[PDB]
Amino acid sequence: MNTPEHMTAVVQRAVAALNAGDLDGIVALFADDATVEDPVGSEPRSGTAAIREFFANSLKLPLAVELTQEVRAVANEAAFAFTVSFEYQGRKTVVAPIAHFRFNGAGKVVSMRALFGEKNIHA
Amino acid sequence: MNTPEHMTAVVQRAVAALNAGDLDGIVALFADDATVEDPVGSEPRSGTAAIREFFANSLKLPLAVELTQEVRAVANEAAFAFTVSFEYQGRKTVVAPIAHFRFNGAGKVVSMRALFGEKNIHAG
Repeated sequence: MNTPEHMTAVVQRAVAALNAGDLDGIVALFADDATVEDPVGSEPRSGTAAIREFFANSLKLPLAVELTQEVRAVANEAAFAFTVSFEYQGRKTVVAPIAHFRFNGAGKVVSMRALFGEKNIHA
Repeated sequence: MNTPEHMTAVVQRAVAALNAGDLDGIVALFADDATVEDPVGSEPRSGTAAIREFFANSLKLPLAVELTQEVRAVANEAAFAFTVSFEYQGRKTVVAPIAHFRFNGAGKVVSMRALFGEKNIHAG
């Protein structure tokens, strides 16, 4: 059992870490056997390694990340809505997914699922 | 794989049917071998009859259901922020989950996992 407070605390640390470009910080919320599937329909990315590299390439550009609503948490899972904003060769993109976490006994995240399609990327 | 236009429409039908009390409305969107976890934590309800049972239980009082944001649709999946509101014995309640659908190739919803906690409910 995880406390909704704790699960919710992790989300922010994650959000803050994507904002801070803090790769060590984001990855250390993830179980050794954890997996990132982001966006959905990608083969899931299994293990600390692939997870680290996946967030490393997420950060090549500076990111602006914010929760657009209150985090939902019940049982061992977190869901939240958010925006990722960045600029590349003078063009701005705001991606707006819903992510989903599942936590294990030890407090860490064991799965991540970020759902978003073309209607969810904007300028 | 399914279309995000069809998936995004189906979330609008669902939500529309929960506002009009349309019980046949909401059920028809689901596969026969589908499951409803609402809230995440409880025992799944399985199959058209269990699914029906559940949604008639939800419509015991008039509901005000609305999408609070753009729907996310991809793969054969869709996620949607919403709020459910009702009044009982003077006591207004707002419930603000994040829902999730998974689909089959037939266009029908197989999984539904509504995910909300106590912090996502206000009553006064």
